[PDB]
Amino acid sequence: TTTVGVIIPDISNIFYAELARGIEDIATMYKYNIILSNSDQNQDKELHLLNNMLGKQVDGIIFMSGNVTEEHVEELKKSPVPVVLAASIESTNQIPSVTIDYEQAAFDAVQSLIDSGHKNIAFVSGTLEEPINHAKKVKGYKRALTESGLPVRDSYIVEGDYTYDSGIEAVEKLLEEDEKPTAIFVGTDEMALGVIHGAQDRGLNVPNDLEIIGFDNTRLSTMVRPQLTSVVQPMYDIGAVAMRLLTKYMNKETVDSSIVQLPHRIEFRQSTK
Amino acid sequence: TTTVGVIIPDISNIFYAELARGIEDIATMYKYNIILSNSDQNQDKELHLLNNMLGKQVDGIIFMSGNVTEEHVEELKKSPVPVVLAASIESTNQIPSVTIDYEQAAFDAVQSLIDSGHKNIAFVSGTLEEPINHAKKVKGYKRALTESGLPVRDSYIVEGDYTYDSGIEAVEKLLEEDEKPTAIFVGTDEMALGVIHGAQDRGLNVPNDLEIIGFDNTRLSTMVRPQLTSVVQPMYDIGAVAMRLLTKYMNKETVDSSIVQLPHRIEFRQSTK
Repeated sequence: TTTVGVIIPDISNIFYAELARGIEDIATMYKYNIILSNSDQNQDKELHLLNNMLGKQVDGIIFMSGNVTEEHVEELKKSPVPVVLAASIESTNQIPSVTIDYEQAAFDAVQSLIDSGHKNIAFVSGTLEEPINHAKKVKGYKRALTESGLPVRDSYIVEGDYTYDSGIEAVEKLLEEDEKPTAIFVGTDEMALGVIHGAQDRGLNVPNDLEIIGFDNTRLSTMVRPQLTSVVQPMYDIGAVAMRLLTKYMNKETVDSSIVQLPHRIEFRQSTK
Repeated sequence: TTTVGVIIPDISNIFYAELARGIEDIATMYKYNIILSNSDQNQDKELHLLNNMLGKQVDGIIFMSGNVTEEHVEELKKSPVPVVLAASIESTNQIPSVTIDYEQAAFDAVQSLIDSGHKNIAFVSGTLEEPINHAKKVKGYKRALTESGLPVRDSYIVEGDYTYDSGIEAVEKLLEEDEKPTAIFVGTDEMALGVIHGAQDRGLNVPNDLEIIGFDNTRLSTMVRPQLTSVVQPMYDIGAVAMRLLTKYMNKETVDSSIVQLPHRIEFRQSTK
């Protein structure tokens, strides 16, 4: 029989949680047995999980993390069993990875903010260190302002950390600036509920005083008020392809396209005029 | 070396994830390895999973579920490695467990409302089939009422399904009652969070208009406006004390008690007075 192993950053964190559920759902389709494991997002535990999973002998690994290092693409290269990344980037493009066009998405995201007539837009993203941010999402966000004749302010990109509280912190200062960012884009639902509450905890009204678009599209996007607009990341699908992609790599077959991208979109809601 | 394996019903369920994410914090202290599993909250996929944990020679098992039936103890009563329950109940008391006095916790909560004045307290509970509700949770709420000489109105106990939406349906259903509740006690942070929203979307204000009390004290409790007043459940302790017992059982040593209960408390927030 076959038992695949998934490994994520925060078993709690709604996104990896939901995503993980999907794999469960999809594994019950195939007749696979899922094995989860946490890394709290520190390479060591990640790299050692590559060893704990093998020692617990599992057919394939569905790796997950907002940061894949040089040592990963390397240590993982000789990994005993097949492995495909899920919803995660790997700048070297050597590792199999099924995801979305984060870069483009960030763009749809702020082109509509301009469709609305917003001129100076701000950006609250996770830790700039990680790849998805500094080289995919920030870019898409500049793609727009730059292409759509609009000064790329530097004070309009704020250092985040994925904490609802952190989110709250970003908007405090974004409101400090002489210019009032009448439209913020936040690369995460978690932080969005932070931004939304922050501007409200201070008196501003969303979306009549400050638009807000987030990422992931999680249950958290319908649990705010105004319900939040999130870029939709095809959860079930990502997990869905990622699984048959692996099934292929475990059947020692050939993968024509190893780095697959799925289509994204933007669900609009009461958090935007 | 020692790999303890925990079985959770819904890896997304903010509470169970928030608990299992803490177990792992207890994991590093005790030097153990954690392998997470998922049953999806339903029967069939639990006997099975339990069988998959046994084949991986894990040194022990920490189980979590919405309901533990006769069918269940039947196999956990004769299982390879040891097993202990966490924030979960089983009527017979055959198998171990570390929990809190739910009935009393419910009681305490609604009482708090009673001591505020409220004479009309509604209770939005999760699945009634599950004994942690119809046997404890409700049992408690009704008690607190009868005891303060307040009537127990059949129509004031609305059942949900743990989702944020059933929370919304619940308030909506309740606010149509000829005699409207002044305070609601919701059996879950998710639902409670949905309850406020429903109420708020209908023009009511929390707390001033409707007063509501959650349960679990997850992270959601501070990701809403107003911040939810919830019944605190000692996340860590439940994790630690359970590992203590398991360790005793794995090292095959005599345990002073098989069923343990931990003290609860209430984190009064802005969602109430």
